[PDB]
Amino acid sequence: AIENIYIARHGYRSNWLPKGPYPPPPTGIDNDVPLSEHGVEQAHELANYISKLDVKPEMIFSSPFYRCLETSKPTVEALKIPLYVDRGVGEWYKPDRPIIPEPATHEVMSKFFPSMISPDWEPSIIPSNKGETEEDIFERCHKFWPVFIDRVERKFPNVKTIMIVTHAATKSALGMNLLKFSSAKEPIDNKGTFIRNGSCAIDKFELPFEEREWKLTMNGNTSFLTNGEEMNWTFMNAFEAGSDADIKARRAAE
Repeated sequence: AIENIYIARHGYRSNWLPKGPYPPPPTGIDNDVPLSEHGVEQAHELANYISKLDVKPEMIFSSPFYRCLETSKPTVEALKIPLYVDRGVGEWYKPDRPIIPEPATHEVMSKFFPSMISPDWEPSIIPSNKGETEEDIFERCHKFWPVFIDRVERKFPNVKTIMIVTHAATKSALGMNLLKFSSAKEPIDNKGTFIRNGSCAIDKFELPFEEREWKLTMNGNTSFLTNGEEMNWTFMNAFEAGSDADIKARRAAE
């Protein structure tokens, strides 16, 4: 039944501000930062773009992290579709990270997005609370797809098109798994073309799941954003995406 899958990254994070002021994570959870004002604007531009599509998403599955729910919100409001949280598309944290964050529960997070998140959706898979090597997150996403698609197609037989709102690392690991590559540290062709993971960038893939084949018809589209592509990242980068280290490197050199 599923034949269209969009995958977008959350918008501009508040810890990307050159000098702040930096808000605390609303949930108190480490790394659970909100969008900056600019990120919210991106999120609205994403919604407007999606609302003009011929084939719109019929449901959203978002990471449990605040920034993804916040990026999802304006699209949910534009399209009035259901949104579920699946921890299986949550953020990537390396094993040696000092803190390995664990996202808020439905009860906590819903206080922040009242009535936006449909309950009764268990995790398709739970990212290790001890972190993941590059290899680990890739395998996590590989295991994710069959469990996820089976649950969706079974519970929602008539849904053809869905959207996932997630993080740069999870987005490209997910996409490269759909395309059946053995890792995310490699191009998808001969030109050395990588999946593009700008903030609020959005991929589209077009069609027994495991046997199915997909084509990437949209690669990290950001043409609908006023300021285009910002903070692109791949697994070839050394830092966690959107981390303070990642952004410091960029500004030091620009």
